[PDB]
Amino acid sequence: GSHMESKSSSKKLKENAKEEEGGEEEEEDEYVVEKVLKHRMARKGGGYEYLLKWEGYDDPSDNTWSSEADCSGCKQLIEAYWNEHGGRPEPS
Repeated sequence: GSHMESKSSSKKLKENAKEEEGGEEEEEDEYVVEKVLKHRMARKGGGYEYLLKWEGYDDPSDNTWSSEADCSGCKQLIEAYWNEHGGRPEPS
């Protein structure tokens, strides 16, 4: 009888990796807010909401909805949308 422990010789792995180094320039080609698409009130009772219309691209009512916070960035748009409607400015 033989009480041999194990019958293994050795164990070696590959672990081979190869990578290069580069870096090309990619044009941002980002979009910009052209004007408001639609207006919607916050059912939660927060503030006002307005959709952002991409210049050149006309999306449906499922466009991007921006919070009142965006008003500080696209104020001209928020007011413009109202001006086009024919509504007077807030009470003084």
